[PDB]
Amino acid sequence: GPLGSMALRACGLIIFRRCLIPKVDNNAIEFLLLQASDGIHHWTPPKGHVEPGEDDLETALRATQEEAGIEAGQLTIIEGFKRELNYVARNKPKTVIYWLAEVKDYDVEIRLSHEHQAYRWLGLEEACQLAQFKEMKAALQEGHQFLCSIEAL
Repeated sequence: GPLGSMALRACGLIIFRRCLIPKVDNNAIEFLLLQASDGIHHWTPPKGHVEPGEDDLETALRATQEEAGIEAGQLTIIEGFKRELNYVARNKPKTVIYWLAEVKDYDVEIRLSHEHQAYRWLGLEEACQLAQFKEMKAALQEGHQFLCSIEAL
């Protein structure tokens, strides 16, 4: 309503944190997903619709900082891989853009503003079950692919 009429194209950040090295199977790289408690309880990265004045990535940075509480200052937009993630969930297409980001703060505080009340740092597999969306599972998997060329080596 206040952010415009209905959502059209939303944007979010594929947030992930890489540790010193892989342990048992948690892999050094993990994804940060949020479970909305004010809805039907779904897992998804910090992504929000784009207002009629903000930008696509700026919107992802806005949700990243708002939906999870992480500002871009502590995140590095690796980019490399990103596309308009599009899903209909219950039945609402809405375009979504996903960028790669890394928290240089291993102890970053995921502050969830009035919207999400759950957040976790998990590996691709655990991030895949929570996402439940083919694009998210692939975006998370495709996102990991580029990281292979990052400091993931």
